[PDB]
Amino acid sequence: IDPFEMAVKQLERAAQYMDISEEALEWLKKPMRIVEVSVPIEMDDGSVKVFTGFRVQHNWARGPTKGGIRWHPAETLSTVKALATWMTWKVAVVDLPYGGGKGGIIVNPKELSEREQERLARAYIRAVYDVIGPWTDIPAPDVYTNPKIMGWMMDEYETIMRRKGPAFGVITGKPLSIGGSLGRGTATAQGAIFTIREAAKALGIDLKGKKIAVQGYGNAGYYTAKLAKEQLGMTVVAVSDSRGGIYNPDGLDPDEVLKWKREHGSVKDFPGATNITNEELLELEVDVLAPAAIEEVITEKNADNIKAKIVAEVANGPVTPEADDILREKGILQIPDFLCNAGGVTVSYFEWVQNINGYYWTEEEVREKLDKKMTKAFWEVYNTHKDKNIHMRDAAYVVAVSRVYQAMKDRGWVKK
Ligand SMILES: N[C@@H](CCC(=O)O)C(=O)O
Repeated sequence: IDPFEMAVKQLERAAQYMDISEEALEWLKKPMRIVEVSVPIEMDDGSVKVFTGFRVQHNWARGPTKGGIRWHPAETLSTVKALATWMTWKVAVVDLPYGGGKGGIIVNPKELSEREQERLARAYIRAVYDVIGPWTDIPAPDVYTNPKIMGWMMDEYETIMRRKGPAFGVITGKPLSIGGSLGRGTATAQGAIFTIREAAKALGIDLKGKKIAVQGYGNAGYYTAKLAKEQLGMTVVAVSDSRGGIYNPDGLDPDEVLKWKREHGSVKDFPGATNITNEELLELEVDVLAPAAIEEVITEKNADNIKAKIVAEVANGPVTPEADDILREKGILQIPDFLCNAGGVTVSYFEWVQNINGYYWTEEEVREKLDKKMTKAFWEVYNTHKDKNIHMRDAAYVVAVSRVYQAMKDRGWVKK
């Protein structure tokens, strides 16, 4: 099934639970500007190859649009549009002065050399310069793009811009040497930890000494486990990568597990732990569960088997709506996916603020501001959850769409 249709259906289901005019819904069902450009680069053999680049700006009622750039061979305009629509609600739920945006290039970056990658980044900037800017559209790292590409892109934008303004703020996720921000490596995990702490506070659970299980041991999963163990004082009992999983009731040390992963290539056969698979790992009796891996892991097949009191969807939509209803029926508190992992876009917003102001913060200041933003967003969503007696995901959609609708009404875009 197409992704943009999925996003529009999600938006309509959200609008079912809130009072929104028909014209506003029709406005929100369409991206406000879609730009498709040709991105020509000259390769190492001397030939010129043309790639397809996208830049979708779904809505900018609340402010300049925000969103990353994907370099995937399976990129489509539908995927970019759906992700921009998703980014609108993501920045709206955590109360940022941002709209929704998304870019992408249909390219296999594995077959490109470093020089070709730099040429691709610079050519993409030259192609989409007319629709981006510090106050118009702020790109960011995404799938198969990294801070190196972000720095190349910022340099090209500054060259075109003739240094007439804050060219550092045109793009986020930059290296620290050029307008980069601290806390940019643990943003998602720190936001997830703050949301988990707030959820435990709401449920009355003290996390000191409790159990956590994490699926997926990449950046997000590893940092989530590490920050949970240190800040929340919890007992990490199960971690897993795409290969396999391990279990130890007394507690695992995430640093040692990461070292083992680096050495042997996987978390398999970790000393002192029992090797398990992802599916049973999802069903251990643990206080909180943090799926930080491939989407759609909790379905109707295993939804009733979840024994976790809190499920923090660190990954992008790892739970299906049927599993959502089943989990809610069990009383299991769910943190919606675009609320749990909203720390990354919040820290990107902080980086943009630092670049715009010309003044840069420390790690402690970024951490405290992230704490404030995530706590306030979670409490807003939870209060909507209780007041409307609807699902947590539905409450997050209600909050985001209500904010965007209010901004649209204030500008006079929609009269009703
Ligand atoms: N959420 C996307 C892009 C949003 C942003 O960081 O600005 C990402 O994973 O990078």
